[PDB]
Amino acid sequence: GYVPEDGLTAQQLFASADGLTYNDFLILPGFIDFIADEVDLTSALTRKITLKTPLISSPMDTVTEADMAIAMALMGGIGFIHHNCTPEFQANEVRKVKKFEQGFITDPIIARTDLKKNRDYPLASKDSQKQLLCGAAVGTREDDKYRLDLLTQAGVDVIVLDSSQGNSVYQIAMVHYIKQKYPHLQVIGGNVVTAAQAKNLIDAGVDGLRVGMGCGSICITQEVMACGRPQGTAVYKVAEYARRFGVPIIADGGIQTVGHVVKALALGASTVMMGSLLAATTEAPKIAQGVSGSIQDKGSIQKFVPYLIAGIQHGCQDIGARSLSVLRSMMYSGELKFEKRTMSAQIEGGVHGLHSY
Amino acid sequence: GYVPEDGLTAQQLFASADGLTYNDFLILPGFIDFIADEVDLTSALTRKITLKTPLISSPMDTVTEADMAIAMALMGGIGFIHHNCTPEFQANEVRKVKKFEQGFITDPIIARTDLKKNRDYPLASKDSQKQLLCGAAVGTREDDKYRLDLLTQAGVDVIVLDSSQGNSVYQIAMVHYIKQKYPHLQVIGGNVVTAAQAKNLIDAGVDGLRVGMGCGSICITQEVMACGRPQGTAVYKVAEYARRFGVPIIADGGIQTVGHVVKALALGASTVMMGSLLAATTEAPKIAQGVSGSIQDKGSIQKFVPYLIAGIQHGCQDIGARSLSVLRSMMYSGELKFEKRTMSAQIEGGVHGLHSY
Amino acid sequence: GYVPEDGLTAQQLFASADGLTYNDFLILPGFIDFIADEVDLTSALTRKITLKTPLISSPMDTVTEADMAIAMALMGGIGFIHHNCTPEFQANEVRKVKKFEQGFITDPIIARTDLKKNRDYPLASKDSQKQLLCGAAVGTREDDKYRLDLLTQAGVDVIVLDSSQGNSVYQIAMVHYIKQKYPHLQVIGGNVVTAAQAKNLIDAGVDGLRVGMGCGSICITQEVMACGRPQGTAVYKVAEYARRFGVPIIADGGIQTVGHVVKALALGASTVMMGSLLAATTEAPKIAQGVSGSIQDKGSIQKFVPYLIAGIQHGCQDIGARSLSVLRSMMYSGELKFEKRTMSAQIEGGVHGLHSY
Amino acid sequence: GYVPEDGLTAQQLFASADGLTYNDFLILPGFIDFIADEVDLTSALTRKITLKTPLISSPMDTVTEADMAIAMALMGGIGFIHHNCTPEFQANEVRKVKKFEQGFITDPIIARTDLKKNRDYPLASKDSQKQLLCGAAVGTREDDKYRLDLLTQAGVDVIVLDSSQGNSVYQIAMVHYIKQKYPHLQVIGGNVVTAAQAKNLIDAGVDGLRVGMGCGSICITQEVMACGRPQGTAVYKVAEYARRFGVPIIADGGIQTVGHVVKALALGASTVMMGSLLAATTEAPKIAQGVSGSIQDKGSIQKFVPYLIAGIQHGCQDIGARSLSVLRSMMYSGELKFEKRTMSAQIEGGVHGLHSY
Ligand SMILES: NC(=O)c1ccc[n+]([C@@H]2O[C@H](COP(=O)([O-])OP(=O)(O)OC[C@H]3O[C@@H](n4cnc5c(N)ncnc54)[C@H](O)[C@@H]3O)[C@@H](O)[C@H]2O)c1
Ligand SMILES: NC(=O)c1ccc[n+]([C@@H]2O[C@H](COP(=O)([O-])OP(=O)(O)OC[C@H]3O[C@@H](n4cnc5c(N)ncnc54)[C@H](O)[C@@H]3O)[C@@H](O)[C@H]2O)c1
Ligand SMILES: NC(=O)c1ccc[n+]([C@@H]2O[C@H](COP(=O)([O-])OP(=O)(O)OC[C@H]3O[C@@H](n4cnc5c(N)ncnc54)[C@H](O)[C@@H]3O)[C@@H](O)[C@H]2O)c1
Ligand SMILES: NC(=O)c1ccc[n+]([C@@H]2O[C@H](COP(=O)([O-])OP(=O)(O)OC[C@H]3O[C@@H](n4cnc5c(N)ncnc54)[C@H](O)[C@@H]3O)[C@@H](O)[C@H]2O)c1
Ligand SMILES: O=c1[nH]cnc2c1ncn2[C@@H]1O[C@H](COP(=O)(O)O)[C@@H](O)[C@H]1O
Ligand SMILES: O=c1[nH]cnc2c1ncn2[C@@H]1O[C@H](COP(=O)(O)O)[C@@H](O)[C@H]1O
Ligand SMILES: O=c1[nH]cnc2c1ncn2[C@@H]1O[C@H](COP(=O)(O)O)[C@@H](O)[C@H]1O
Ligand SMILES: O=c1[nH]cnc2c1ncn2[C@@H]1O[C@H](COP(=O)(O)O)[C@@H](O)[C@H]1O
Repeated sequence: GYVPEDGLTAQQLFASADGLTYNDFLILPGFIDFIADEVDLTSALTRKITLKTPLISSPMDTVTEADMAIAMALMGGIGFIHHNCTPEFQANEVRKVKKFEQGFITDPIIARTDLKKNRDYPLASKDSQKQLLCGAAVGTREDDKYRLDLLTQAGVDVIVLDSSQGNSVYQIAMVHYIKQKYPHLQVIGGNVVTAAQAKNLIDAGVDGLRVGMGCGSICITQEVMACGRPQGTAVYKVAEYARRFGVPIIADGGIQTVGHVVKALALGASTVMMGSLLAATTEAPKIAQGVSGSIQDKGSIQKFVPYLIAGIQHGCQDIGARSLSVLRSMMYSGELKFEKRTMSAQIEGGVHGLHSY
Repeated sequence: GYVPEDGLTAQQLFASADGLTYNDFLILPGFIDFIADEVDLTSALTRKITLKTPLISSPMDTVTEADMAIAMALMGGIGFIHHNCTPEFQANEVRKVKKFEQGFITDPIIARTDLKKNRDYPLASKDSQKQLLCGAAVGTREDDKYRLDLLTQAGVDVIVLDSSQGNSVYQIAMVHYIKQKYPHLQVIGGNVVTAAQAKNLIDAGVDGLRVGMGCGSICITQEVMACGRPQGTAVYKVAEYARRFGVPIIADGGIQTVGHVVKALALGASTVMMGSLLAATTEAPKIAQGVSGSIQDKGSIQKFVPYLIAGIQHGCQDIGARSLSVLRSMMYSGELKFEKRTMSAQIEGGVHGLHSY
Repeated sequence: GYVPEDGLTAQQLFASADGLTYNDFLILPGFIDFIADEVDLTSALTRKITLKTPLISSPMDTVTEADMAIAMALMGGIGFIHHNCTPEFQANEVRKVKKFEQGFITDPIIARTDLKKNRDYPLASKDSQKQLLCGAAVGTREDDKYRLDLLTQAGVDVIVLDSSQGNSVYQIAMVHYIKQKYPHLQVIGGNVVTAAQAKNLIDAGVDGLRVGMGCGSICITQEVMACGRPQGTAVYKVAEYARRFGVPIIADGGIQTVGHVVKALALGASTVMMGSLLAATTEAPKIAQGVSGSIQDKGSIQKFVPYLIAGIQHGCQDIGARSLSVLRSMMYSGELKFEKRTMSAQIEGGVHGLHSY
Repeated sequence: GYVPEDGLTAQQLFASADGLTYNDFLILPGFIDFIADEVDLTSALTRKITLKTPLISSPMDTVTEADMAIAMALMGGIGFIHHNCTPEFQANEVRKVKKFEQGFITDPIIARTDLKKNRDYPLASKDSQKQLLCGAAVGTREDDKYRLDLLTQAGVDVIVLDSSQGNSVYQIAMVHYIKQKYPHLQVIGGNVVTAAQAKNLIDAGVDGLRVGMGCGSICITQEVMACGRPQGTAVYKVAEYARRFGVPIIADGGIQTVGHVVKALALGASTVMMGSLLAATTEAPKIAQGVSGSIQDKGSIQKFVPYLIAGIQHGCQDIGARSLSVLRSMMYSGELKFEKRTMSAQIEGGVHGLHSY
C-alpha cells in the first residue's frame, strides 16, 4: 500500500535559481472524483472585490475600449479602461460602461430590459444595486492627478497605476495620495517581479498587485533594456510573499493559451490579465519599448470566454482540484507535483509529425 | 520587515562553469528614487582618458573611415581609424579628424564656427586644446612600426594593437617598444578573454584592454578555429582581474541592442565597442575567418546615438543605479541580482504571438 | 489529506558513498495495528533450512563448544561447532549435539524424556525425525578435507568455510569439491563484503553467505591490514545483489545490542551471527589479526535469548512490520525511511546527564 | 553476468576537497589466486636504487645510529644516519655502517664470516660490491656544506636534505651545489605536501622526495604553525604529479600500524619512512615544534621487521595485488576501490565491547 512520490513539489522547482516560464514545466494529474463542470472559479481582484471568473482584460488601447469592459463584466471577469486618451474621453468611457444595466437608475427608477439581461448573463460581476464593475488605468505623471477627479465623479471602482516599474518613489507617492484622499478607491500596483519590491507597494497600501515586467507578446522591454524576470518564476516567487499580507497577485503577460492560464492559477496568482489573446476579437478597437500591432481576428467574445472557462475548469478537474482555493492549497501544502521539461521535450506537445494542422 | 534575497548575486552566475552570454541572463529591477535622465555616463577608456559617453566604434573598414570618428567624438564617444589601408592614407585620415574644430589653430588663431560647434555639441570628447579625440588601429607586423611615426606626427591620442590574439610575444614586444619610445601614447590590448592572459598585457604596460574573441556578428573565428569564450562570461571574468590594477576593460562584439549594452556595463566593462550595430549608418563607408558584409541601412548617427544614450540610461535608472560607477559598485558588492534563462524562457521576450511586426 | 515523506528511503542512504554502520542511522517509526508479540520471526539460514528465530552463534572457540549449539537449537536458532581443535574432537562434538534428543533412535526406539523436551521448547529447530539442527566450521587447507569425512559420518547438516577472505581460488575449489561429492550438505561462504565478490561464491553453488570482514569486537583486521567494509553498508550492498539469486545473507560481527540486530534485519540480512554478545554466558567455554579475550559474565542463555527475541520483535512492532518478510518488503519497496545522525547526535542515546547507572 | 562497481575509485576520494588521512578510508578486497607470501615487494628509493623491502628508518637521534642502519640494510630496507651530532661523529658512524660486511676489503681481501652473513640474510640491500647501502641526513645551513665532504669520503650512497620546508631557495641552491659537485650522490627533497612545490625540487634535480609535513606522532607542528596536509591526501596528490617525471615518493610520518603501511603504498608511495614504530626497538639509540620522547620497548628488530613484511604482503594478497607494482597499476587504472569511513565506523576496528585487551 505504498507508492513513491513522482515529481518536484512547488518549492523544489524554484529552489534552483533557473528562470522557468510557463513552457518549462507541467503539473502531474491527480484523482478525479467530481463532475467536469462544478468547480468554483471565484477569485479576488483586490482584498475587497470577488470576480465570478478569474479573467481580466489588459489596459491597452488595442484591447479594451468601450465594449470589452462591458462583455468581461457580463462574463464575470472585468476590464480596465485604457489611458492613452484625453481624460474627458476616458471618464465618459467608464461612465458609458457603468450605465449599461442598472438597479435604481438615478439620473435617466428600474427597468425590465435590465432584468432580462440579469436573467441572460448569470455570472455577471455587479458591485451594488445591479450595475457592472469597472476599473481603469491612471498614469503616474503629476498632471494625471486631474484624471482621478473625472474618474471618481464617473463612478470607477478600482485603478491600476500603469508604469513599467512599480517600485518608484513616484508610484508610492501616488498610492499614498489616492489612499488618503479617496479611501473607497482600491488601487493596484505596477508590474512587480520580486518580493523585495512588492514590499514597498504593499506598505504604501496597494490592495492588489499585477506581476510580470518585460515578458509578453507585444512587449520587447527585456530584449532592449536588460531588466525583467521569467514570468512563471516571477508569479510564484512574489505570490509566495504577498499571500502573507492578503493582497492578491494578478498574473500579467505571455498568456497565449488555456494551459498558461491554468499554470498561472496553480502557481499562486488569483486572476490573470489577458492581452494579445483577447486582442483582435469582435469588440476590440524617447525610446520605444513596444511593437506596432498585427493580431489576426478571433471572433466574438461571448462565444470565446466560455471556451476559456471550460478549458480552465477542465484543467482544474484533471489536476484534481475542486475549486481554485483548493488548487492553491494543493500548491502550498506541497500536494501538487510538477515536472520540468528539456527544450526537446516540449516538441511532443503536438508540434510535429503532420503535413498541415 | 524581512523579505528574501531573490536571484543570484553576480559571482553566483559565473561560479558554475557554464558559458553564459548576454542572452542567457536578466538583471533584477531595483528602487527608482531619481529622475530618468540625470544618471552620470562618464567612463574611462584608458587609465588617463574619460569619455562623456561609453560608446566606441569598432576599428574596421566598414564602420569608421572619416566621419564616424568625427561624430562619435562630437557625441562624447570615440572612434578608432581602421588600418586595412595605406599608412599615408590612415595618417591623413586621423589628421583630417583632429582639425575638424580647434582651440588655438597652429597651422591654418581661433574661430567662431568652432565655438558654435562647441555650443551645439555639449557632450563632445576633446583634448585640453578644444580639438576632438581620435584613436587608430596599428598592426603587429614589423613593417607596421613605420605607421606609428605617421600616426604620431599626425596627432593620434591612443592606439589598439589589432590582432585576434593579444597574448603573443609579438604584441608584448610592440607594447614595450611603443611605451619606451612614445611615453605619451596610451596603448590598448588585443581581444583577451581570460585573466591568465590579461596578466602579460597588463605587465607590459597596456593602458586598457578590449575583451572578447570570435564572438561578434561578422566574425566566424570560433566556428572555424575552436578558440574562444562566451563573451558575457569573458567580460566579467577578466574585468574581475583587471580592476585590481586599474586598467579599463572595453566590451567588444555581439552587442546587437541596447539591452546588451546595459548588460555589458553592469558586468564590469567601462565602455563598449559597437561594430555591426553602427555599421551601415549614414556616415559609414591564408585562411579566411570573417564574413562578406550586407548590413541594412540604419539612418543618421546624430539621431541614432541619442537613442542609445536614452536607452542605456533608462536601463541604469530601472536597475536603480544613479551612475555607471554606482552600477559597478552594486555589481561588485553583490547588491545587483541576476536570473538565468532556459532557452525556452527567452522566447517570451516579444518574439512570438504576432502575425507581423 | 496530504503529508510529506520524512527521511531517506533505504537506497538514498547508501547512494551516498560515505561508509555507514549500524550506529550511524535510525529507522523512522510507523503505524501499529497489532499486539507486541504476534510478529512472525522465521528466517532462512540457506536456501533449504528455515530457523524459527534469526540468532546464530559464531564459530569461535570462545562461544560455541558443546552446549551453546544445543541451546541455540532448543531456542529455534543454531550453532556452528568451532574448528581450532582436532578433527576427531569436533566430529565427536557435533555427534554429541545431534544425539541430545531424538525421534526413532537408531544406535542406542523412542523415549518420553525427549517428548517432554519437545513440549517444553516449542521453538526448537529440528530436521526430519526430531533431532536438533547443527552446523560446523571447516577450514580451507588441503588436509582439512579429511575433516569433512568425520563431519559427514557424524551427521552435520551445514558448514561454513571459515577464511577471512571468501573470494579466493581455494574456497571456490572447496565449494566445488563439496558440492560434487556430498550433494545433501549445504555450504556457506567466507565473510564477503561486495557484490562483485559474492558473484564467484554464488556461481560456485554456495547456499548462503556470511557478510562482513574486519568489523567485530574481538577483530582488529581493518586496523592492521586495510581491507574491509563499514559493516552496515556491507550487509545492504551485498544483500541487494544476492536477493536476485535467492541465497540468504547472514549479518556477521559488531552486533552489540538488540538495536543492531533490528537494523541488520531491516537492511536485508536474513539471520545474524552473534559473537561477543553471546560470549561469556553460562554455557560458553604468522601475523596475529585477533585480540586475547576478557568478556564479562552474561548469565544463562535460556533466560537471555528470550530477551533478544522480545526486543527484536518489539522493534519490528514499532516500525510497523507484521513479520520479518514484511520488514524486508518495506525496505525494498522504499516504504521504510531512515535518518542519518551527526556524531554529536548519537550522545542523546542515553549516554550522558547522569552521575552513575 | 553483470555486477555493480562498489566503492569510489582512487581519484573519486580525493576529488572531494575534505582532507582524508589513513584512518578515514578502507580498500575494498579483490580476487585471490596466489599464495600468501610470493608477492614481489621491491621498491625504488631514488631513480637509481632498488630496496628488496619498502621500509625505511627515519633520520632522528632516537632511531638511526649505525646499529639500526645495519639491521635495516640486512632486512633489505635502509636507514638514514641522524645529523644533530658533530660531523666527524656522523661520518665515522656511516663509515662503521659501510665496513660491517664486505666483498673485496681494501683497507683492513675477502672473508668467510661475511659470506656466512650473505647466506643468513638473503634480502640484504647491498652496493654493486657486497657492502651494505647507507644514507644520511645533511642540514641546509651553509656550514653544513663541510659535512658533505666527510660523508662523501666516508662512502655515503644517498642523502636527505632535512628541513621541515622543502620549497625554499636555500634547499634548491644546496641541491644544485651537490648535483654539480658530486654527480654520483643521489639527493632527496624534504617534506613536500603539494605538486606545486614538488615541481621546484624536481626541476632542481632531486632524485626522490620525502612527503608529509607536520603530521607524525612526535611532531606538533600543525597545531603550532598552521602549515601542513592530512598526510594520506598529500601522498596521493603529490605522487600523482611526481610519477610523470619518474622520481619516487617516500611516505613520511603518522605510520602507527601495518594497515597504514599498506594504505600508503596503495595510494602510490614507493617506500614508507618509520619513526615511532621503530623508536625503542632493541637497537635504536628559537621556538619548540617537537615533543620530548617516551616510547615503550618494542623488542628485537630482526624478529620485528619480518612481522611488518608478513603483514604488508598479506594485505597486498587480500587486495589481490600480485606485487607492489601491480598494486600501483590497480590504483592509477582505477581498479582499486576505496570506501570512506564515517567517524562512527572507526570504533568498530576492534577498539570496544571488551573488558580488557
Ligand atoms: N498597458 C499596460 O498595462 C502598460 C504596462 C506598462 C507600461 N505601459 C506603457 O509603457 C509606456 C512606456 O512608459 P513606461 O510605462 O515604461 O514608463 P513611464 O512612462 O510610466 O515612466 C517613464 C519614466 O518617467 C518616470 N516618471 C513617471 N511618472 C513620473 C512623475 N510623476 N514624476 C517623475 N518621473 C515620473 C518613471 O519613473 C520612469 O522613470 C507608457 O506609454 C505606458 O503607458 C503600459
Ligand atoms: N577589426 C578588428 O578589430 C580586427 C580584429 C582582429 C583581426 N582583424 C583583422 O583580421 C585579419 C586577421 O587578423 P589576425 O589577428 O587574426 O591574425 P593576424 O593577421 O594579425 O596574424 C596572422 C598570423 O601571424 C602572426 N603574427 C602577427 N604579427 C606577427 C609578427 N610581428 N611577427 C610574427 N608573427 C606575427 C599571428 O600570430 C598569426 O599566426 C587581419 O586583416 C586583421 O587586421 C581585425
Ligand atoms: N571465527 C570465524 O568465524 C572466523 C572468521 C574469519 C577468520 N577466522 C580465523 O582467523 C584466523 C586467521 O586466519 P584467516 O582466517 O584470516 O586466514 P586463513 O587462515 O583462512 O588463511 C591464511 C592464508 O593462507 C591462505 N590459504 C588458505 N587456505 C589455503 C589453501 N588451501 N591453499 C593455499 N593457501 C591457502 C589464505 O589465502 C591466506 O593468505 C584463522 O585461525 C581462522 O580460523 C575465523
Ligand atoms: N627527523 C627528521 O627527519 C626531521 C624532519 C624535519 C625537520 N627536522 C628537524 O626539525 C628541527 C627544526 O627545524 P626545521 O627543520 O623546522 O627548520 P630548519 O631549522 O631546517 O630551518 C629554519 C629556517 O632557516 C632556514 N634556513 C635553512 N638553511 C638556511 C640557510 N643556508 N641560510 C638561511 N636560512 C636557512 C629555513 O629555510 C627555515 O626558514 C631541526 O632540528 C630539523 O633537523 C627533522
Ligand atoms: O509597451 C509596453 N511596456 C510594458 N509592458 C507592456 C507594454 N505593452 C504591453 N505590455 C504588457 O503586456 C501585457 C499584455 O499581455 P500579452 O499580450 O501576453 O503580452 C500587459 O498587461 C502589459 O503587462
Ligand atoms: O575578421 C575578423 N577576425 C576576428 N575578429 C573580427 C573580425 N572582424 C571583426 N572582428 C571583431 O568583431 C567585433 C565587432 O563585432 P560586432 O559588433 O558584433 O559586429 C570587432 O570589434 C572585432 O573584435
Ligand atoms: O581472528 C579473527 N579474524 C577475523 N575475523 C574474526 C576473528 N575472530 C572473530 N572474527 C569475526 O568476528 C565475528 C564476531 O564478531 P562479534 O560478534 O562482534 O564478536 C565472527 O563471526 C567473525 O566473523
Ligand atoms: O622538530 C621537528 N620538526 C618537524 N618535523 C619533525 C620534527 N621532529 C620530527 N619530525 C618528523 O616527525 C615525524 C615522526 O614520524 P613518525 O614517528 O613515524 O610518525 C617524521 O616525519 C619526522 O620527519
